[PDB]
Amino acid sequence: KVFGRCELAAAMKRHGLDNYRGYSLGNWVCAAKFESNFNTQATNRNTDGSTDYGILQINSRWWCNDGRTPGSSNLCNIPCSALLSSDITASVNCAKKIVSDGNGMNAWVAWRNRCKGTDVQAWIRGCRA
Repeated sequence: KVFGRCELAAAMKRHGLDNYRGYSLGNWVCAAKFESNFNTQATNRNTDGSTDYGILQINSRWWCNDGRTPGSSNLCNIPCSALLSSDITASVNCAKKIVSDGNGMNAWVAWRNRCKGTDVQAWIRGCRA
């Protein structure tokens, strides 16, 4: 599924991301835009052999099991394929574990490079609300 900007903001809010660990909703919407262009089916393979999955590009080195990343953990206790669902529950639950790991949203490279320090409230502007 390809979310609309406000549709995703609403789904994230419902799932408890607004101000989670102090990150306002616009941060999460900005991170999803630049990691996946709001597409739940996005995948990208990394040079180390791990793959990133879903709307928040969650990595198989640490967080999910895809059966093809030998050095790896599955800290979210889920198949990586679950992160590709039209239902973002699995992604959000895993993202909450990631953001609590010590580096905050810096875990997401696109957030650090494209959202951090910018006017992120613009991402929820106009949404109901």
